Amino acid sequence: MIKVEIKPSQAQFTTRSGVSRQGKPYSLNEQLCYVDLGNEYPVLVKLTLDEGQPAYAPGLYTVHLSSFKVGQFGSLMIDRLRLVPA
Amino acid sequence: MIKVEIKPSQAQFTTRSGVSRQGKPYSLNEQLCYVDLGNEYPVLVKLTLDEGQPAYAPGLYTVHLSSFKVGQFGSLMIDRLRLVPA
Repeated sequence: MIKVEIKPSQAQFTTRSGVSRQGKPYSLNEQLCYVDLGNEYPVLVKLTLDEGQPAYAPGLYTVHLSSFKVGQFGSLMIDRLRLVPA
Repeated sequence: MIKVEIKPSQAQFTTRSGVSRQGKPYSLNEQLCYVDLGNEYPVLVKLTLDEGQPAYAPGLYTVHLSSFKVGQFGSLMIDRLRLVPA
């Protein structure tokens, strides 16, 4: 299990916006977190939230299986990092 | 934890080869496996092995932390799926 932490300073999201190729509006909500990759300190990672989801509250989390998909070359990839409480 | 299984029929690797942009030879060893992504059946996934590593033997495995890296846009990505015995 991957340990992910939302620090107190990371409790909000920001929103970026634009227009798709054929005219549709979009909005993306982004939140920061720390992921422990086994180095001397955790590293900073950007999360893009799913539609209608609030920012994750401060605390400890692990990664949900729905984060993964098989990519177009047949290898496993991360689609979007989706979290669940630890 | 991600459940990965090497079936008896997947106990070997194949090798692809070529030459890099500035003349260096390379060889890549590839092995297949099944990864349970929570659908009705596990899905087929291609693994690229690291230099000097044998094919994983048949059995159950989970994913090592070294599989992950922060990508050039700041989000988490899979570098290469690296496995450890379950």
